[PDB]
Amino acid sequence: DPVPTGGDDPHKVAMLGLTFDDVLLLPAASDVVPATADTSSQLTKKIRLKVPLVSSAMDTVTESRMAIAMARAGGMGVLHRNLPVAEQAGQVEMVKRSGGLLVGAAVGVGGDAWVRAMMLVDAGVDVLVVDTAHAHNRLVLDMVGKLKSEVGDRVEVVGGNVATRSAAAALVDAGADAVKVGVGPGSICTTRVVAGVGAPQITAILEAVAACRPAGVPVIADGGLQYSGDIAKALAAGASTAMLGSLLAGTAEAPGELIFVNGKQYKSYRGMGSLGAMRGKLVPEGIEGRVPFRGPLSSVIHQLTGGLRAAMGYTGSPTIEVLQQAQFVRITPAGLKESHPHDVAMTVEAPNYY
Amino acid sequence: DPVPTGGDDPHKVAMLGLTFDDVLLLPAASDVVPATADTSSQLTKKIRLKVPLVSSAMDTVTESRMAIAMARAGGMGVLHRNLPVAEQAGQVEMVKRSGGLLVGAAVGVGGDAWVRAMMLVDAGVDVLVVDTAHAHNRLVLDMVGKLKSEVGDRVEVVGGNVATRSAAAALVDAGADAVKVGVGPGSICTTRVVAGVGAPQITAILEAVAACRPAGVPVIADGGLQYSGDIAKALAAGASTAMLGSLLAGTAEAPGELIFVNGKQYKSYRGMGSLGAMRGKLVPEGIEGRVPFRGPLSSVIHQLTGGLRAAMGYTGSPTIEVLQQAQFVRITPAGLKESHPHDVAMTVEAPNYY
Amino acid sequence: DPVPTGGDDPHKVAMLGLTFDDVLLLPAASDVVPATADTSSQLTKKIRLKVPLVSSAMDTVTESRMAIAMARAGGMGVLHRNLPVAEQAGQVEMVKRSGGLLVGAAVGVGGDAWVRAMMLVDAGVDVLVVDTAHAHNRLVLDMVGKLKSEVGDRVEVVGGNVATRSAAAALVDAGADAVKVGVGPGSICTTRVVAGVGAPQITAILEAVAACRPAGVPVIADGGLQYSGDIAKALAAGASTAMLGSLLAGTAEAPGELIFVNGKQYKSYRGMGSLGAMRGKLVPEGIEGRVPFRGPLSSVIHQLTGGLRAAMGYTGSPTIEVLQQAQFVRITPAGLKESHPHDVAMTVEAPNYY
Amino acid sequence: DPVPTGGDDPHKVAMLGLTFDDVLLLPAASDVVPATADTSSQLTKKIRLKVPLVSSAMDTVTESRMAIAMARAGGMGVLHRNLPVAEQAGQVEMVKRSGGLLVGAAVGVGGDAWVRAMMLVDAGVDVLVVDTAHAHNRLVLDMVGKLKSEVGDRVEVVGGNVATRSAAAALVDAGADAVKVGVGPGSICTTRVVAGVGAPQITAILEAVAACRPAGVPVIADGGLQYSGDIAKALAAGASTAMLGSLLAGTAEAPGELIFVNGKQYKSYRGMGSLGAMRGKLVPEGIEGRVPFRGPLSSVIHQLTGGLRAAMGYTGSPTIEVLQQAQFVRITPAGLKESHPHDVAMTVEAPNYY
Ligand SMILES: C[C@H](Nc1cccc(Cl)c1Cl)C(=O)Nc1ccc2oc(-c3ccncc3)nc2c1
Ligand SMILES: C[C@H](Nc1cccc(Cl)c1Cl)C(=O)Nc1ccc2oc(-c3ccncc3)nc2c1
Ligand SMILES: C[C@H](Nc1cccc(Cl)c1Cl)C(=O)Nc1ccc2oc(-c3ccncc3)nc2c1
Ligand SMILES: C[C@H](Nc1cccc(Cl)c1Cl)C(=O)Nc1ccc2oc(-c3ccncc3)nc2c1
Ligand SMILES: O=c1[nH]cnc2c1ncn2[C@@H]1O[C@H](COP(=O)(O)O)[C@@H](O)[C@H]1O
Ligand SMILES: O=c1[nH]cnc2c1ncn2[C@@H]1O[C@H](COP(=O)(O)O)[C@@H](O)[C@H]1O
Ligand SMILES: O=c1[nH]cnc2c1ncn2[C@@H]1O[C@H](COP(=O)(O)O)[C@@H](O)[C@H]1O
Ligand SMILES: O=c1[nH]cnc2c1ncn2[C@@H]1O[C@H](COP(=O)(O)O)[C@@H](O)[C@H]1O
Ligand SMILES: [K+]
Ligand SMILES: [K+]
Ligand SMILES: [K+]
Ligand SMILES: [K+]
Repeated sequence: DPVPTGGDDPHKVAMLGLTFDDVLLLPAASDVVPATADTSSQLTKKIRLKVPLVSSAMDTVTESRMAIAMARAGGMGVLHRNLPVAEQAGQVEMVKRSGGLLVGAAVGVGGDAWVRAMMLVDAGVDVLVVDTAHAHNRLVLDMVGKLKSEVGDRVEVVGGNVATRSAAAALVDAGADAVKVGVGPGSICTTRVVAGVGAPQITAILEAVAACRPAGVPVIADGGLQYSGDIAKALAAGASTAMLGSLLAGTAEAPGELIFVNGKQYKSYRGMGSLGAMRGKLVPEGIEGRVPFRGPLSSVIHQLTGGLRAAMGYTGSPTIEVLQQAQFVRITPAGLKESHPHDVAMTVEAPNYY
Repeated sequence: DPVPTGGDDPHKVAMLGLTFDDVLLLPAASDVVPATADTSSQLTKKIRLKVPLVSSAMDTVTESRMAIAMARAGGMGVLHRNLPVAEQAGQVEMVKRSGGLLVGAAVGVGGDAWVRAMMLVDAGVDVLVVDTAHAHNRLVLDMVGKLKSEVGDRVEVVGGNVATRSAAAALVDAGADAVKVGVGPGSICTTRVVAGVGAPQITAILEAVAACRPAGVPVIADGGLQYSGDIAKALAAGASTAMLGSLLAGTAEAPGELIFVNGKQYKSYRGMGSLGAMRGKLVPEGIEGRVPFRGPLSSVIHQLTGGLRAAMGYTGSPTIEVLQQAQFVRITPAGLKESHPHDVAMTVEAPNYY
Repeated sequence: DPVPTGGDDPHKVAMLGLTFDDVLLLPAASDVVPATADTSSQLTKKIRLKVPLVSSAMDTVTESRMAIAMARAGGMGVLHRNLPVAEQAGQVEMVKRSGGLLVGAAVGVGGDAWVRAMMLVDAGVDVLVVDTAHAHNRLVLDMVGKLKSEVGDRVEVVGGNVATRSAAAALVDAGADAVKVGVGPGSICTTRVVAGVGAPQITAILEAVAACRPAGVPVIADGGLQYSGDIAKALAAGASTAMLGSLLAGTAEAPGELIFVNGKQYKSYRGMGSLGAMRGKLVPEGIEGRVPFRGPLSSVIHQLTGGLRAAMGYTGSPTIEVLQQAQFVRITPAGLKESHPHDVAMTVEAPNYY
Repeated sequence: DPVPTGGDDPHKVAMLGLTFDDVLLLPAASDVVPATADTSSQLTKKIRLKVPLVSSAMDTVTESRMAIAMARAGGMGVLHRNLPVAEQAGQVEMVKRSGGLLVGAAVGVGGDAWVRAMMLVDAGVDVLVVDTAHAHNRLVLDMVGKLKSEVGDRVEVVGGNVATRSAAAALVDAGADAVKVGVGPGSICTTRVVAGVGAPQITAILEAVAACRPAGVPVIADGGLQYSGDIAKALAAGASTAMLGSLLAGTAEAPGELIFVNGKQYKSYRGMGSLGAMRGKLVPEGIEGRVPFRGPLSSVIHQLTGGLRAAMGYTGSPTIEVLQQAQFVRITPAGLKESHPHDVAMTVEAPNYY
């Protein structure tokens, strides 16, 4: 027979990709009440966070105020690189002056990125994130390897982003201290549409973990998360931390401009590959928009960790390491409709559901 | 090969979960006209109802008036536990003073729940429902077992909620007289979203029944039901009764406040894990809302049992026990669209379809 | 392993049901241009129609004017039975007085239905349709068998409706001259929702045909059709004719009341199991509504047969009998979106697409 | 067992058809930055384009201005045939007078189409496109074969449209220099709805390529494309070029009338099988509408090629021939929702996403 989906090559369509809305965690036998769950997890090989959450390296999400707030809440911020090197380094210093808090900073690849990285290290950064649209190439692997060789002793080096097992494996071989996963799932991202390229985020995590976990390298699940439950799903798929843009962009600490329209409150949120971000040869792979204002970061993080704690209680996971062993059930569109509230008019805002 | 959905573990995504909108009952050879169908079914091992329906233990669904009405209609109510012990016990007495009608009452786990249970038994309750978000743990199993040991002679003890075969089996082993199934399907429930945890309700029923039916323990299908046909589906999947919140919350007998907006009529309906219910450490797993007013309970129950009777006629099921042996066909989104009315503007309200 | 969808019984969920929007006909080698296609097909064992279309036996679709128009267009009407026996018989006579045109009439089961049938035969009806919600029972089979024994010589006897192979086989064994398929697909039908019972219409046809075709008994595909392409699909699945309600209810010849609202034109269309039809013990299994006015029947039939002719050209089918051998490809929701016009604002009405 | 979808014939439903929104390209190891990608590709056996894009032969898409613009941008236009032969030939001459640019022209089948073809060849056309709704028949195959025999030396001859392996193979055997694929995917097309016939476009490409690629015959993927990413998908499925209607109809160079409604700007765009096009025996297989105005063609083509270049960078494809070897992952509806921007209000127009 021909392949059921066309042509004669069984490997042309190589797998079925799932994302967060395709799966649910199965409850299991539990001696863990949400209050007693330990939410700590490895950000990188050497760095463990109290709360397994980091803020996106975006000019509408993370600058010093967000980095400070995230660290105090037990996570970490990654300072964006859409600003001069001296300014990014200064923001690292600001976070460092606020109580020796952990902080990360994004860099690109090449000579200017090298100088940026060295200035960030001098400023006391804890984590360098080599942050690129496509990490599966010699330029990114060389950057990760060279950084580890030169400053690896004082700084952890993260590489990303990937969406496959082989790209995750290449980053592991280059010496990455963590691997960041996500090609296209971002709320403001058009990569999958403009280039046609990506992998659904749950499958991308499962695949990257298949390479990283046996090598003891933590995986950061970056993009596509919209609810506390999605964080539990990402970790159960094998990630060690989750990176958030949209969920944090509406908070007081995000550096986006505060917007008032139709008697409502918003903040700007835009892709770093949007036309506006690139200006402030490649065609854009993001859009510019706004998200509703969500109040203080601390309260958002509390709701997110609370949802994670519930998941740990339901699945009998005393630690994140046990949560990573939980099982999924795949669901249909009807299952998804059933999972959200349905057939009711919401009359009151919930702090963890809008 | 890697698993088609990612990673190398075939059991990571353990099954495909179906819910009501994913399946239809197949018609079969029949000598049963709807009028002659026997809708009676076991609520628990010792208690058989004339109509296999019970009202949810929620502060917007079941208080004494609902409990009285449900019992008179041939089902039963489960009195909610969001009120002082003396008041819940008093409501049991009110139902009991109205003609020796059957009544159930929810309790939690722990010392206060124990005192509540003893007061309810003293008041003459027929069924205690140990009613928890997650029953697969020693606390709930111990509560069920201790209740059966102490008052098991005069009261039936139900345990819930579960969504897996193993959790249903644990409750059976603890001595449960029925097992209640449903993690996340409720109309006002956000568990699946906030915690990421659950199982689509048809599969959850099939799995629980695989453990309960061979032990002679009835399964209560709790949550997610929106039409009379869904009740037939739940029973065919193997449940013995169905528990309803949304479908009954809009009735005259529900204790929710009656609301007038936009020239229309509603009643409040809220999750017992909503912020408003919890107040009146855990983050909410429900929302607060309203549902349209549906009139007297009796008329709603008549329409629901009528739909069930039709299903029994179509499937050749003279009893609920035979309905539990019916077969399903799985359907696609197109099948679902075809099942509901389509391509027509409804001009008149139907008593059993809105 | 447990069954992937739950429980331990592989046959509990017995198959995957497809309907019209799930499939497309594959083009094939062709020496048939649409103009040369022969659209004739068996309505029953003895009766062949020029156009393989019949109008539904509904009080908002078929009375004498529709029956006359359908016959003149090369199809047939089935006169509804929601009126006194003498009136239904009179309408048969009216059609018969209009040029010896073919006509059918619906009857139920039991004594009154028997008298109705005899009066219809006396009036010259060509086809009796034993027309019931569920045909898989002794009452319907006996009616079909008795009618064939008593008047089978002068009248063709159709039985319906079924949605399974075994029910189709029972009707064949009872002596049915055609078998009508459709449990729940109707536009105004709530059977699948109220009772939870049915089978998606393409699979229902495939299954019924598996029983009827080897016995030389034509299958009438009844309900769910919305476009000319759906007719081609039904016939390719193995049906010999298609029965239409919605598509014909908006025509001038339908007996529904003509409605003017919002500067637009509609006609009433209602299920025969709607509360309004039943009045003019069972709960309703239909709704009451309206459909847009579509003009003269002849023009609608021309567009429908034109679409069928195109399908025959694409599939290389010179006759309906060859069309019944065509192949399908199954499609996804994306495939369905692609099939309809997309990403364009329609500015002009098309005669065969709204 | 019966076939899981109904009946006893395993080949009745022959395969599962995918289209663009069902798949994503997997990133791969890459030494190709978008800037260095070579986007050139074969239009036909003898003609290679700098940009693998051609404009649809439609009266609202391609006349001389569009043909000139496409050629200058490195693609080609196919002049439509809904106008007198002398006028179509004149437009060929106009394009030819503008710098020896490449140009194609559509013809039908039969005597008038033959005269049209000869006049187009005399006028200097580079490519004749035998352009029919259904190419799998002797009339079209004879036309292709006769054209190749008579003028094959000076002109390339394309045949279409097909949606199957066997029809593609027949065109290859007839001597086609390229095969054009697409039955029903067009934005303005109702073929799949009116006739019920077609195949989802990715599967159609895979199937046609299975016949054409081993014979060295390029495949033109015609219809259904809405984003730059879709072009990358079509080429990865094995096509050598993509034909665009909707994406180009809104450009300044399209010959559609410019429309002003609601303070917005549109241009007319209609199917060539719409009632309006056919007039200016068959029932229509297209609709008439409008699309938003998109500005100069050059800027649209730049955005489209930019997206393609990104895909080549992500997949490590230095040439289109390597892109044709890329792998897909199949996605679910959740995956598709995740791929587009989600959970954000777009506040600024993006040049490559609306
Ligand atoms: C314009 C786009 N921006 C972008 C995309 C995803 C996420 C974020 Cl945060 C951003 Cl700012 C991009 O970098 N696109 C892009 C698209 C494809 C690329 O391929 C290679 C590359 C680099 C080195 N060797 C081989 C390939 N680099 C590429 C860059
Ligand atoms: C806040 C939430 N409320 C809720 C959830 C579902 C339905 C209803 Cl009616 C309600 Cl009121 C809840 O109880 N969440 C929750 C979430 C996870 C839990 O895990 C354990 C637990 C208890 C004892 N041992 C182990 C785990 N208890 C848990 C409780
Ligand atoms: C009320 C409903 N009406 C209806 C349903 C489908 C299509 C149409 Cl046109 C109509 Cl008017 C109906 O007849 N429901 C119904 C529902 C289930 C039934 O089971 C049996 C039956 C009859 C004889 N033996 C066994 C079962 N008869 C049944 C009748
Ligand atoms: C009316 C329709 N128009 C149309 C359809 C698809 C795309 C475009 Cl651009 C157009 Cl203008 C059409 O040509 N329909 C149609 C539909 C089925 C046909 O079958 C044969 C045919 C021709 C020669 N031998 C056998 C079959 N020719 C057929 C033509
Ligand atoms: O413009 C872009 N194109 C593609 N991805 C982006 C772009 N900007 C940010 N991202 C990614 O999207 C993530 C945020 O996704 P979110 O949490 O779903 O909003 C970031 O952490 C980046 O990985
Ligand atoms: O806040 C909550 N979170 C989760 N489930 C709830 C909550 N409150 C009530 N439930 C469940 O939802 C069921 C009612 O679902 P419904 O019939 O779909 O509205 C109840 O019987 C409980 O099992
Ligand atoms: O009230 C009803 N309930 C269920 N089916 C109905 C009812 N009334 C008519 N039908 C069926 O629906 C068909 C018409 O479907 P339509 O062509 O999709 O509108 C009829 O030919 C009957 O088989
Ligand atoms: O009326 C029609 N019916 C069917 N297909 C059409 C019709 N007119 C144009 N087409 C096809 O649709 C393609 C354009 O599709 P689009 O790029 O999705 O708008 C053309 O290149 C033709 O192959
Ligand atoms: K829910
Ligand atoms: K229906
Ligand atoms: K289309
Ligand atoms: K996205």
